[PDB]
Amino acid sequence: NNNQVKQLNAKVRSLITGHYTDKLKVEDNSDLSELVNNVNDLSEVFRLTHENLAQEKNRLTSILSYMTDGVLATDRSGKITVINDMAQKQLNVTREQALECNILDILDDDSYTYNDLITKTPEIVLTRRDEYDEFITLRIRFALNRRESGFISGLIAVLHDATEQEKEERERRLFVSNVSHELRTPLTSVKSYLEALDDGALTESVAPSFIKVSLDETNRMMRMITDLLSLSRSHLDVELTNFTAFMNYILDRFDQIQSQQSTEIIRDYPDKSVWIEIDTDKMTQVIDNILNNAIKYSPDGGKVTITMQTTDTQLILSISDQGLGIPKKDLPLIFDRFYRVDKARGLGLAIAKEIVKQHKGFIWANSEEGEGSTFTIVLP
Amino acid sequence: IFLNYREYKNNNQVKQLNAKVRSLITGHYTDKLKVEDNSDLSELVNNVNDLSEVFRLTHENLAQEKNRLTSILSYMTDGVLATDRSGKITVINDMAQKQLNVTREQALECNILDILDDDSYTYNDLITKTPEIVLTRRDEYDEFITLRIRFALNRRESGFISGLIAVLHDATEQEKEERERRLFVSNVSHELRTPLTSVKSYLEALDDGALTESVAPSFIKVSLDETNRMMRMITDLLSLSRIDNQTSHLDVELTNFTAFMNYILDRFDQIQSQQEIIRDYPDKSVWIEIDTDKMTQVIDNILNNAIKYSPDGGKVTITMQTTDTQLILSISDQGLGIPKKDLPLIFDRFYRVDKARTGLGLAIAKEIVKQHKGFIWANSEEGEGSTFTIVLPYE
Repeated sequence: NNNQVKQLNAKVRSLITGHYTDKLKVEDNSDLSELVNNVNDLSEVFRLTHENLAQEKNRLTSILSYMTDGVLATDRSGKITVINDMAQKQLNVTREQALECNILDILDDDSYTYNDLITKTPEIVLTRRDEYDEFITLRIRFALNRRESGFISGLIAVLHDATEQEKEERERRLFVSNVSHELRTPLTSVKSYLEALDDGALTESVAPSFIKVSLDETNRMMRMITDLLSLSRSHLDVELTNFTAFMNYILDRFDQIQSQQSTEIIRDYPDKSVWIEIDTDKMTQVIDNILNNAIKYSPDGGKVTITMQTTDTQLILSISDQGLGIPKKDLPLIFDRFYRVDKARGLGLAIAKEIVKQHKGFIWANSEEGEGSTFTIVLP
Repeated sequence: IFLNYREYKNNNQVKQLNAKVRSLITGHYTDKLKVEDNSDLSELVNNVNDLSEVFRLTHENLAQEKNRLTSILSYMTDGVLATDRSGKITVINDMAQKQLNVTREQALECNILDILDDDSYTYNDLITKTPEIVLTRRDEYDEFITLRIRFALNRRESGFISGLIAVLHDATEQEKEERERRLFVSNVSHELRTPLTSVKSYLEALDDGALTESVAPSFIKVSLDETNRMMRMITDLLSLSRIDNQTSHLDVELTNFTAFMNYILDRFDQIQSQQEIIRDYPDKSVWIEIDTDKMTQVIDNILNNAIKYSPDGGKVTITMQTTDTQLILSISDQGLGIPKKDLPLIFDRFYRVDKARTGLGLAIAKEIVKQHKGFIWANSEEGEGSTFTIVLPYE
């Protein structure tokens, strides 16, 4: 009695410090025994309601945890308040790192919390939040935490990883840029031949070949197409050919092309007869492009010097020009794949370098303003 | 005699206690009690007096968390829904109720397999956890939706498997872009290849043993004109490419559009006539910042369109007026016109009613206009004929 109060007092002090405890036994039908019964029943009742509350809260945070896409939410201000695992991985971040931070702290792309809360925007970030060169492209869409009153609790962003789709896009973008750039010169050749030859179809002293080199060129352009597609969706072939003859074919093409008619001189600096195993087509591609920008960059007429010499390291072919070529800012990048697409406005010749490397060859360049550019190709 | 009093006070304190605690068991909070300072019933009364505040504090905090989470998971942009070992939808948020045109109520009467006879089971959906795609109405008017649903493995606080978690992403616009871009590259291919296989089939006749005897000049004509078509096409394609890579940006300079137009149209009457009716309207200073190069691209292209659309009577009317917020340029021709079904389609790349000859051109025009923050569209009756209208900011 005096004791039962000590005991029950104890039980309740336990319940206070969060420590649950078994029921006390109802001794008599006393009036406080009713109180003992009531405290028992309370400890149990609130126990259930508690385990239940935590059960559902947990179910929620569980869903958010094992969820596939990334989710984060912020106060009206915009400091991160919630950020799930997935979002953490996508953004290269821990909950720790994230909670002292603000959505605007995403690559500092200069948009405002109010722009955000007004427009509930659907936009796309790009970052290397993944250690090495590996990148990730994330599409983040926003929504409001609006309460019934209209009050905005904060922001709710979902981040889908679209880092692949981005790729497939730059691949096809790439294909278009390529096919448009690479068909140019063969197309201009076929033009020049059929064009000059639209007057001079007779002159069988030239016409039989004319038609044939133009035919071979449109056939080259088709095998070109298939290649360029498969590049984002290549293949090599080789035969032994007379290389001086090669350069004379290739160069005679350009020669003809310039004879009509707007507004540069190229001199063969080989000698006569060099035999080497290569792919006619793809080598023609390489030389074609190198000559392309060689002429492109050359001011006032043209100093374009094709000088090729042979040794025991075999073929060493050089193409020299005027104008400028430096700095070492552009120099190293001009051979990298996505250059032509991701640029800021050089030329191309990545595919050139690659057709050279597939020949187990080397291809470098030196160039200085008001001196010109020299490209060099080394074949086995 | 005040011993009786003491008994009274105590028992009444205990009764008061049973009041408070019985009212706790029912989940209702009542005011603190009066301490018998200093009885030992004071200690108990005060203990319950605190216990209440405890239950309440904990419950309010936990509640706040649970509700933060709850709001986040429903007001979030994507469809979310959870299930149990069965697959029966246990959870579904706003966005998902919308994407699926259902209600939490009628939705929870559903199991996850309940879609278009999907042909997948829970027992093989938990293993693969792999995402896939459904196209469904589930939305209002003339429109249909497409959902990318990524499945995920749900679990408890213990290792055990709770059920499934599906996120549904309304990705119809994305899907649309993707599709049309694909068709774009496909087009570039077919479109360049077929002139090639054409010119190749000709030159191949001009060598296989038919070289320059009977139809030669005509084969050189065909082949030449065709390779020039491929030339122009590849030029257009380069331009569009620059536009797609956001490299091709504008260069604007405040110009008198009325004069610009006269220059351009003189230039045009020129470059045209060798082997058509051009009618001018403006006649007054219309100062507007444009990129003369690009804008000339546009106008020249639309004029050429007008031409490719006429028998010989042309009748191209350039008519351009100015409201207080816009310059309205319009190029009208009494030609064939355009099917109302091709009408919303003609500015598409490599889209042609029937060619018959490009073939982008019109696309470039639209894109440049859009670059000026303007608009352009077609109208047609098939008689009289098609007319294109461009809208540009101010003057």
